[PDB]
Amino acid sequence: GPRVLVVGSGIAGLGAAQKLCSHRAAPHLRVLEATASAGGRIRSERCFGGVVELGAHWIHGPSQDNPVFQLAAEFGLLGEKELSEENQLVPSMIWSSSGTSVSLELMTEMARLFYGLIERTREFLASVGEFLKKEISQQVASWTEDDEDTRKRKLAILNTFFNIECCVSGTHSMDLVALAPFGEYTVLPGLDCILAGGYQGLTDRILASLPKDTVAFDKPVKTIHWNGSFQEAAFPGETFPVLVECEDGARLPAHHVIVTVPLGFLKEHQDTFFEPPLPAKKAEAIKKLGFGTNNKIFLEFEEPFWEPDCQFIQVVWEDTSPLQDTALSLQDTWFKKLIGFLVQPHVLCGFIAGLESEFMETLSDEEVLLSLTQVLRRVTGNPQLPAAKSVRRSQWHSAPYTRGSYSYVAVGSTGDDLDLMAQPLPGLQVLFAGEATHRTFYSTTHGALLSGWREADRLVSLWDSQVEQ
Ligand SMILES: Cc1cc2nc3c(=O)[nH]c(=O)nc-3n(C[C@H](O)[C@H](O)[C@H](O)COP(=O)(O)OP(=O)(O)OC[C@H]3O[C@@H](n4cnc5c(N)ncnc54)[C@H](O)[C@@H]3O)c2cc1C
Repeated sequence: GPRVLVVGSGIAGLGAAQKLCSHRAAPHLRVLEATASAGGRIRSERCFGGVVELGAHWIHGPSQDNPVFQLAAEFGLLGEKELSEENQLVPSMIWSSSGTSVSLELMTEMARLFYGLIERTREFLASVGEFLKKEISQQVASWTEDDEDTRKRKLAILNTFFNIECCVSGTHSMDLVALAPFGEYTVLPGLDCILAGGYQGLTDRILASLPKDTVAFDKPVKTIHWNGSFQEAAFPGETFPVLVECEDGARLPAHHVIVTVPLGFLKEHQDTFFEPPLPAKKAEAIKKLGFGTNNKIFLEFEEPFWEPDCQFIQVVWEDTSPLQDTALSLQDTWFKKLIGFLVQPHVLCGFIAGLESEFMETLSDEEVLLSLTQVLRRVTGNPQLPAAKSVRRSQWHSAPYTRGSYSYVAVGSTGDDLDLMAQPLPGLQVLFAGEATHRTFYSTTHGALLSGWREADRLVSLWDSQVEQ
């Protein structure tokens, strides 16, 4: 059969390999993975006696049209609530940096203002951030009754919603997120849920369905040589259009290479990763699209200091405002970008996106644990709060084979750029899959899976056309 090489063993590469290998007239296929394990940005680990997810956490929109929801149900990875029709159809403590609780009514008021504005942006099919700020500023000019203290509290609360949105988009700033394309991203119905035993159970299940020795780990690709006529070392010295050159020196001829490497990797290395250089159209989509950093900081405590019914500890930074912030501006300290902490169902998980998140990665584990212990002592107004016992944090920007968390349609790029990312090279010598190749489900596990299946289907159609001719 034809020789296929899949670069990367995340859910896109695994989905492509599974669909191709399950074909009754299967090709000779190898998956080349840079790291020691499969799953890529789905990365579940044994930590603090439990399971922590360093990458993907939720099935976003766990309903009928979500293929990740469908697989997780087929595989027995979901609990009873997650499987329910009620769930498919669809608890915080808010702390100010002054060590006082924030009014629930005020929080609701600002959430309605902020998310109503988000809903408006999703209908314009410059930046999301600029639109929100212009509308918020207009509303501020109508806050006649409020004393300067109330207006200050309202802007501070709004700043945390902007930081939460930075986590959602995987951007440093909403001012970097293109306005017109924003609404193309599709939200499927359902109350987002976890896979209790680990999201990695999903990719381990797909991986195990592949023929033995399909995936080679610790086998990073250095350069894909395409548009050539390359002899294989053995008889009958057949010519192949592609030669995959591995970092370890391996010379692998192939008829088709499915590239599923992250956009951050392509941004750093597209100039050396492809020989000849990618066509300009594709090179420019790689450059123009966004690829931001979002990290998780897990903190273990000997005893919980939060209420047992508490699921998220939201932080509001006093005297902060989104109206002062610009696309490339930084917060006063890296930790002011942190939105708060999800209580693991005694573990907390802090979320932080952007340049402050990349800066966090440069700090030692010790600095992060100590700094966040002081932040927690500050925001809960408790100087005797015991320090966290342990820390485990993701470092997505630093990861040489990822270089960030996920794609977004940045100012300067459109949904057409996600289509350019998916466009194959001539003769289907090189195909592209991955979350940054899906126009409406980019930045998700389901987008990545669907893109893998799309490339498997494109190849099967070519092979079927060779038989007919
Ligand atoms: C912090 C974080 C939170 C997220 N939260 C969610 C969430 O809750 N829900 C959700 O649906 N999505 C979420 N996502 C997004 C989701 O994880 C991804 O969109 C999806 O997993 C990407 O799959 P992929 O196959 O496209 O890429 P990857 O999973 O990154 O797979 C690409 C593979 O390519 C390999 N590789 C790279 N370079 C080379 C090379 N030169 N040679 C060989 N192999 C190479 C990598 O090691 C990797 O295994 C999150 C991601 C992160 C990081």
